[PDB]
Amino acid sequence: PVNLIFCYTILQMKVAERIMAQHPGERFYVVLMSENRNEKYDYYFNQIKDKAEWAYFFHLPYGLNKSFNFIPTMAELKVKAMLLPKVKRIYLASLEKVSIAAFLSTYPDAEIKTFDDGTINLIQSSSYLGDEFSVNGTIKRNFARMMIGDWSIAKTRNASDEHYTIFKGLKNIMDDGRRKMTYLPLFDASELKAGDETGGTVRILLGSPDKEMKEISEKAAKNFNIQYVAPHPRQTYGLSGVTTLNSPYVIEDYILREIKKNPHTRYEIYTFFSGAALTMKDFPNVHVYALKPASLPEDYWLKPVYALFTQSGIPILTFDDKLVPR
Amino acid sequence: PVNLIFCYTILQMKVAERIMAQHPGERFYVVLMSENRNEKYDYYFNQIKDKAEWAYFFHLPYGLNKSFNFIPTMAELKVKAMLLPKVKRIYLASLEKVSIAAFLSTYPDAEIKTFDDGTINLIQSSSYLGDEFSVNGTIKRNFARMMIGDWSIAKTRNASDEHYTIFKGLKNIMDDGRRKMTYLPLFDASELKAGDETGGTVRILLGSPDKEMKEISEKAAKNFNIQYVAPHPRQTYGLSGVTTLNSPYVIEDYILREIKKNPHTRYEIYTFFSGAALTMKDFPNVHVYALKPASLPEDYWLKPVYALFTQSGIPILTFDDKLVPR
Ligand SMILES: Nc1ccn([C@@H]2O[C@H](COP(=O)(O)O)[C@@H](O)[C@H]2O)c(=O)n1
Ligand SMILES: Nc1ccn([C@@H]2O[C@H](COP(=O)(O)O)[C@@H](O)[C@H]2O)c(=O)n1
Repeated sequence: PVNLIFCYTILQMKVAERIMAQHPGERFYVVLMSENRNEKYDYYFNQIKDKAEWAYFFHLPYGLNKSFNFIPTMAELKVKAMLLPKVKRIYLASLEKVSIAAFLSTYPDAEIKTFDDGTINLIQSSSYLGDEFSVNGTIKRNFARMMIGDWSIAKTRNASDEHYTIFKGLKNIMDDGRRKMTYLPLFDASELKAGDETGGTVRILLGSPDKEMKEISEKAAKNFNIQYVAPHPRQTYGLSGVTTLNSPYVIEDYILREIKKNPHTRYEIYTFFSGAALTMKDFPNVHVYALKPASLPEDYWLKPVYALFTQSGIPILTFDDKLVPR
Repeated sequence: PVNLIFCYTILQMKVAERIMAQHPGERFYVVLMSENRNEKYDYYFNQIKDKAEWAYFFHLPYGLNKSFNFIPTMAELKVKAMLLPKVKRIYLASLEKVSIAAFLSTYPDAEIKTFDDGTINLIQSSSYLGDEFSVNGTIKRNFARMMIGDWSIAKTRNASDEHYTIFKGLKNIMDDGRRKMTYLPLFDASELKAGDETGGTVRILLGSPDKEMKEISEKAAKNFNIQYVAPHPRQTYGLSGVTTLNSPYVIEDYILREIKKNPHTRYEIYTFFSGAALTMKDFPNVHVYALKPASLPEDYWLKPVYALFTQSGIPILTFDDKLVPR
């Protein structure tokens, strides 16, 4: 049970020290946010870093703060004023209307437009009222409560007149009658000259970013005879007995480049319900399968996941991972 | 006249590229905010950085984001939940209630307390209605408008029950009847054993953080025979013909240490209206003078500055800088 202290000046750090010294029995995490760093800032930061359970120094880009902690001279006012970019329009993910609300408010005349955060935009508002999310005190209830509040603020504050979605024919939580919905297809699969699948079959597993899925992933590769794994961008551990594809690309861009080079190859993509199944479903010579390991509870994935996959015509394969050695 | 784009994922960067490519005649500044960095993130960031007029990659500390751009598994939900510190209380500068509003809202049950941002807290609410600030279209009007809105949100949203001020006997803008006001004296000048000023006189100029004040500062040093300059923590240029004090301390802490070592020395502090005049006024053997250079317009400092200095018994010296060579 901790106390937070946020500072953006040296004198504020000195106030933080006095507050901490008067509460010697309490835990403190202290964050300094500053556009300046030098031995004076460091000296006082290190003093706090010595007294606090945890301390972090965010070293910000110059000019982010349009107000003033001190009383400005006309010259300081004039410099700040004419430093400030003129902003006609802001584009951001729909939930960044929540997390960067405060910054949006400083450009009330800017036109605002949003785009999908990710597959979180595919859960419609009613689903958060589902029984799955209505046991009190559960992690699932708190998640839904958080999401209901965030979508409400994203939809009703700082009016934005347009929303870009990358998902064709799937209802968006941002489709609420307050804005224009625009389909923006990310991936051009038109110029590939794909032909009949008369070459080999290449099987790729989509890596999970979660280390706990490691054993189930290795078993999937063995079970379905998958030679390759495309690691998740946030994935940080390795799979054994599978060849890892090392590439700067995300899987969709990697696969487009492969289809063009290999227009007769059958590509099969195996995934524990990755959003990539939804962006790739209509790529030529690409065949996507979701894997549902039997050793996981049925509710390991939220119910809207299963509905979205079957609505998208993606097969869901029950995989008896416990029948696979190691 | 620019467009801003805020992204926190790779697919969002790919949406940003499509938006930019459809607006080839427009200017774009693009900000990526991410807890992850690797060759996939870098690859797509560099693509944007090549197409945008300006791009910045804020590499955030892990765990700052409590929501999800993708639909979470029960395991992802559980990990996030039990990563999250339990927060009983948050302390921040009064105007950080504005700039970190969004983060405060994620701890609605936390007790909130504030402290002064700096001398900006000494301008009372009525002064922002002064004639000085009511010419339309002026930089001074826009400043006051911004400040009226920010103080209103700091006072009336995210209720905070206490405010710490470091200034004794000066009315705080946060003294609005909604909170307890607490005087928190930063500086202990009790154990110094200062005696009669029977030694020499040491004169120190407070450096200005603004490069344009350089010539006026050098002239002050010559005019008043000031041997030393204590540079402002944000000060980044040098003064010629004056000895610069190089120290990790801010001036108040430096001066306390000097009085204790030199209990018979007279210290005189000369300043272009630094907030340090207000924190130091009652230090023993410390004599503060504000300098008002004749070559600057009378309204170079805002009127509340002059009133606060004279209310604090700090002499204001008219300095005819144009009468000083070089
Ligand atoms: N193994 C994986 C999984 C996801 N991804 C990328 O991450 C994007 C988001 O996937 P998720 O919603 O599963 O996190 C996918 O559309 C794809 O571009 C990838 O490149 N490789
Ligand atoms: N030349 C200066 C000016 C200010 N300062 C520090 O900066 C604090 C804030 O000063 P201003 O409000 O002028 O920016 C002062 O109280 C003092 O601690 C300093 O150490 N040396």
